[PDB]
Amino acid sequence: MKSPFYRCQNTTSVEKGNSAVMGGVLFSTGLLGNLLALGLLARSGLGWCSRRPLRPLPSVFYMLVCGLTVTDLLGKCLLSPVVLAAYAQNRSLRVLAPALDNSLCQAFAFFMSFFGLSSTLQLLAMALECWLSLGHPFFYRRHITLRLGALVAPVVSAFSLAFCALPFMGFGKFVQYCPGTWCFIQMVHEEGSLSVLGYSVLYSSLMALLVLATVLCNLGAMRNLYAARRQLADLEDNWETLNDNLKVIEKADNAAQVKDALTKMRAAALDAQKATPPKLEDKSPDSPEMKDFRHGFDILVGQIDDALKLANEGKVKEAQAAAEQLKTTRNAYIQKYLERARSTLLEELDHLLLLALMTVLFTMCSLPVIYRAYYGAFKDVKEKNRTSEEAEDLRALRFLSVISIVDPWIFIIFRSPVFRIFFHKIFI
Repeated sequence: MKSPFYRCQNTTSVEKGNSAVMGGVLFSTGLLGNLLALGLLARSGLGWCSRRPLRPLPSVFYMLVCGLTVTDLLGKCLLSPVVLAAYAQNRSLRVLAPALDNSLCQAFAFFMSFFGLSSTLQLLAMALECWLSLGHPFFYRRHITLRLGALVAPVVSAFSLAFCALPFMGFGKFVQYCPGTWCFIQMVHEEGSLSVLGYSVLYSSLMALLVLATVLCNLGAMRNLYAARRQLADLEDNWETLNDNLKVIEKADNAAQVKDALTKMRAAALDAQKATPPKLEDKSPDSPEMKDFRHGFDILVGQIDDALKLANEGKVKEAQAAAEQLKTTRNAYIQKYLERARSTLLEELDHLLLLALMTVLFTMCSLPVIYRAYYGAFKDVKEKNRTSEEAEDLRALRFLSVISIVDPWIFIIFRSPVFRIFFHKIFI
């Protein structure tokens, strides 16, 4: 018969070798990580185990994160048993089930692709949500509701199911890679059959464009957060300038110094009155939140104008009293909104940091798969090598599978105070 590109495809026994226990160790580590993450969630988040007084407002970001964690745990409960049975029994999937001879690998690769595409789509959805939070709050409130956090996962699963059904029809049927554990979509075919290479190319391009859209959304969210931080820093600088002008007026001697301080304070107030909080952009400037702030800034401008008029006449004690009243009145109007904006910025920074630390790993683990796939329908494959390239393919599959272990074990880092305090500190 003909010698296929895959050297150990039809092998009935798992190919002789070493590192089987490493797979089980990695599986146990990933399972422990997922369990610890779910426990930390149930303890300090959306946990529905029982009644909790606080129960913070469930955010769409945390909803999607919990959905992704549950999907990863389900994928590792469905996949790892087969790999463990293969390693312990020393038998390949294509023969480990007499009744499901080839199905035990066909459905294995189907689940692999399904969970991969589902994780990719969920990451893209989280990135879109993070990008729409800061920059498009109106559309967020009008379309992104709390029910979306739970409706995304079913829709993503249905889409992945409808997409991965093609190989069962004839477009890109699956194959078994050397190790006997792994089975995945066929990447290298020397038989040009366009129907086979087409599904692989489509899957690779889909994953590539999804990762690209995720990176673009992450960059946009970073830019929006940087703009919000710049606005907050400008507000803080204006507040410090107002405080300095107050301190100078409360101790100034000459009338010209008081006049200059009042002029600088009025300029700072004018510059600050045209600011916009990060999230308070989807509502017109009529609601109490922005209305009270604008009224306080108008009172500030009026008091500064009165102090200027007083200084023009040569009074000092009246100007000092006006500055004291201004200082007493600005607090209740500015400090609360400043603290609220700071808390919102901290929450957005946490969300964006989590999104970025997840998408970095996702890309680092997905790029080799697409690279090898393209090395398979477009670059030559005329029996370049049967072992050196198979080792690289196995390493790519391992990096693709290790995404799970690592997502959970990353997420646990954000549930610690030291990590957030260093990041929180740096940004605040």
